[PDB]
Amino acid sequence: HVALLPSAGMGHLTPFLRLASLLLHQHCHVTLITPQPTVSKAEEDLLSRFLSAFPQVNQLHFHLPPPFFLQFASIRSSSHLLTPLLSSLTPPLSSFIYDMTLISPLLPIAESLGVPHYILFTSSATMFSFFSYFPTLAKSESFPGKLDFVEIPGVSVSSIPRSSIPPPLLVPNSLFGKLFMEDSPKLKKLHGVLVNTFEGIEKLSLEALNGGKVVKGLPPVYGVGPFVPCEFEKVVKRGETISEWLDEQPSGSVVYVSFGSRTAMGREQLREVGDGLVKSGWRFLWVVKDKDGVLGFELVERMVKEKKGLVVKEWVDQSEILGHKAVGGFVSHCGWNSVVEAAWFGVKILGWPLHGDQKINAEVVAKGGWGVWKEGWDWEGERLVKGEEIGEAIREVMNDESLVMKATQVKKDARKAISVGGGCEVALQKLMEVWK
Ligand SMILES: O=c1ccn([C@@H]2O[C@H](COP(=O)(O)OP(=O)(O)O[C@H]3O[C@H](CO)[C@@H](O)[C@H](O)[C@H]3O)[C@@H](O)[C@H]2O)c(=O)[nH]1
Repeated sequence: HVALLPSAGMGHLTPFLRLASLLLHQHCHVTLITPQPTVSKAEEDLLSRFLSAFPQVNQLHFHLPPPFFLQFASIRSSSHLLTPLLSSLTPPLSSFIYDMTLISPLLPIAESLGVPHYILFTSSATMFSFFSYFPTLAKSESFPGKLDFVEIPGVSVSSIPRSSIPPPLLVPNSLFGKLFMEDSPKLKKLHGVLVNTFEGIEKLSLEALNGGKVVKGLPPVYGVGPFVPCEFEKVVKRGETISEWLDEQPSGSVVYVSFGSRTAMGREQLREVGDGLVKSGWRFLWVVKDKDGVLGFELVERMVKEKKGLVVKEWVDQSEILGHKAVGGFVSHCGWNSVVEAAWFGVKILGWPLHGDQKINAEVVAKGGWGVWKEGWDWEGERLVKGEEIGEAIREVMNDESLVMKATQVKKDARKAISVGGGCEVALQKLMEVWK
């Protein structure tokens, strides 16, 4: 009997539900805790689709008294209500896996339950190394003053520059600066850490974390990746216009563009993207999240006259788009869920990091030889990226055939990490043994 507790946002619900499907295939009774009311509507649609596809999982509604960063506080300010709810649950609990962003309030709840508790870090193992090494960094008070490189011993990336550090982690009086300083030292009071990654993309960082090389006192970190897309996420769209447009395209020519689940780009930066998409000469599938006269007349004309581009304002099926053979490139913000998905389908990535851990995730892909990202573009809002750079970068990636070779073997390593040897297969087997 395992209990799951995802955080707000599709970036945390998607890997948690994919973790549930893999646990259910290992014959388990999984209890999915849902902090309701949920934030986004896509979270509501994925839950009911997953709960209907697996009616055997237990849904424990975590009701909170009266916006992704809004219920952030309401969960930890009311986390003392899950103690009567989780303890009044039979079959008796055997393990607990919650989100890393909830490691601060859920640790006293998990220790007072008597079960081996874990966290599920929804990002890369290299970023988890930066999260673990962060206490050791700030202790040397020459920070952020004289900090040029963050050299964590044995991680996949060489040396994390100051440019790749999340900006709020350097300024005083910052929330994530204080969140990292209290959540990271709590990692020692855990039984382990599950990360959506495999050896084919993060071999060194996984061996550095398990070898006690980042920081001392770390529990065993498990690479239960990749979290391959499942069928409960598939929406039966009555139109299905996107998949049928990709069918009439030569395989490997469409450039999929998506910046995640929020897309906080301004109206200025959105104009140059579409301006660079048509200036690259390649066909594109641009997914935009408004949360409207942004595109230009001659830009919309060239997208229709040349007959190459699709622009959608909807929650698309990214699994089918990346899995479609017509897609040969991926312009991504390097969110780790989209990275592991692109690694599963063997689609090379043009990294465009925006905030947070996306510059580190972009270097993990670039180190593997199946991704390219320009360091000069900086974070979102630092400066305007012209469409000439966008078209030039897209042409540099789609013409680079060696990226497809490395992305193909990463797909092979991903297909081998869940079947024959399977780091995901073994680690999940090694987790069922401690959950006796
Ligand atoms: O139209 C869309 C948009 C998104 N997705 C899916 O939604 C998820 C998005 O995950 P990800 O690519 O990681 O994006 P975010 O949700 O923005 O990721 C957040 O969470 C990640 C994990 O913590 C962090 O690495 C990122 O920086 C942070 O932005 C994936 O399953 C996508 O395939 C779709 O299916 N369709």
